[PDB]
Amino acid sequence: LVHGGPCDKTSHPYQAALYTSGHLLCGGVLIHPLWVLTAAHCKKPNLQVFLGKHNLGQQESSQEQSSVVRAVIHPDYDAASHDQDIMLLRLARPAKLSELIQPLPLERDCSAQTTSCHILGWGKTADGDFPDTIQCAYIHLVSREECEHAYPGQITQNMLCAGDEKYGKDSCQGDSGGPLVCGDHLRGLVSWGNIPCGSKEKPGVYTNVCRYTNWIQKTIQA
Repeated sequence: LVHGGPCDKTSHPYQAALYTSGHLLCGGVLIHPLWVLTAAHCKKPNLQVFLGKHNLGQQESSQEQSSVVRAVIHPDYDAASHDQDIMLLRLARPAKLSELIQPLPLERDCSAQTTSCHILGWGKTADGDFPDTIQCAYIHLVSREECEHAYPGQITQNMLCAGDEKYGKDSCQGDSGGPLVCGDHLRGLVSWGNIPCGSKEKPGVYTNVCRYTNWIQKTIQA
């Protein structure tokens, strides 16, 4: 994510890192001890999940590594339009919760009143490089009409937009599937946005998590 800074060490216990072949691919959100939520476009064979991480290259006492044994892509995911960009990853074993590994509650109300939010991840920063330390930025939700105005014909009810008109704080490559946290609830997942990254003119686009409460619950309790 661009134009943010390193997160506080204790403030992101729900953040997951998704790796393949030993390297960061995407973010994700621990939403249940057995399940990480992420973007469908992050699906690859052999996904590995790291929980409790802050600095990627440090072996951290708080971290836990888990292979993904099942990846459940939303049945209505449309890769071409990015619509319904959501996926559930089942961990091989329940995560051992701690101060630094905790699930984040889902926002169930699509009409929720909190419009200022945090984004988090290890995606590309403003220097064009990938950070070792997880980054954070505060951004604000954009109305659907404003976002539709920015990406005509591309925004659906399954998408939420957010950005920062002052500095352009925005998610970027490698942040996909990570959290948009508003009012201490998971409101969105990083999905897509402008190229280059930066939200001064066009907002970032996030999967609208509130639309998926039923499907998430049904998948977890199957």
